[PDB]
Amino acid sequence: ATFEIVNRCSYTVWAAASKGDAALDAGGRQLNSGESWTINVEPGTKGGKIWARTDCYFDDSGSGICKTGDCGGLLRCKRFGRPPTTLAEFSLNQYGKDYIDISNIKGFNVPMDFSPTTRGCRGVRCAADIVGQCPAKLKAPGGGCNDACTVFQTSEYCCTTGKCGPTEYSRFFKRLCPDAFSYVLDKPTTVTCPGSSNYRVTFCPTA
Repeated sequence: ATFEIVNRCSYTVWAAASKGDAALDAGGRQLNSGESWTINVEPGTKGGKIWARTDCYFDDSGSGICKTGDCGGLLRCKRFGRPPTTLAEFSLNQYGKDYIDISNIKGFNVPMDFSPTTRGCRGVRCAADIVGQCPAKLKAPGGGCNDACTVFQTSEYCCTTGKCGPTEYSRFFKRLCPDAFSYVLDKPTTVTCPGSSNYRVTFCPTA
């Protein structure tokens, strides 16, 4: 499947794409404002994620650091990134269907739209000013708004027992972005698309 990743933010982001144990395509790339990066993702990919990283410094060899979303210091992400990261998540060709969602479960750093470019389903978006409005205890100094599990490491926020409810913190993400997951057991905002759809991820869609 084809993903076009578009940086509509006025600032540079470093896009990342991974399925947790492997890069998707090149795994990451700098996107200046307006730049678009087209990647190919193998059919059947389960548990892929795309995210933006902010304020990265890399050297010749692709090693460095980002203030949000860093994936072990690599330009080309092999693993997932450090919160806070707004997440585009997808599982492709699962019994004939693609499944996509946006998640604030690992916090929020950049606004995002995640839409099909082919027919038969709708897109989802989380484009509210979650960083500006972020509760004081969840603000990340690097930028971004952490989720409560990252910050506090409790069974309730991390849903470690498989039982947990919404919290003051999850409701904040949910109030600003109803179409994104706000905690592990949120009512699913997953969208079902035809198998083998293609997609566009736009950072800062309303910029």
